[PDB]
Amino acid sequence: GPWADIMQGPSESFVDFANRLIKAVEGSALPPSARAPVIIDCFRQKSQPDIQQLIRTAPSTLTTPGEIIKYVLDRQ
Repeated sequence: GPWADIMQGPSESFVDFANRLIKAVEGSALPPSARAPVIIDCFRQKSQPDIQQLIRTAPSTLTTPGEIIKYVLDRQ
């Protein structure tokens, strides 16, 4: 899938990567209920190492892409 190769550049902001990623997922053939967990997983696995390490500190109660986005942005 198109979204599957998207990775955050070492010079790219997290929110720019998130926006690209989400656009690719929304435009893909994934069914609607698969989008959010795919997005979350890509945030966790495909962001820059420092961001991956920040995301993994988030409480398990943060479950939506929007919650992770704000978690990351609010800590920059």
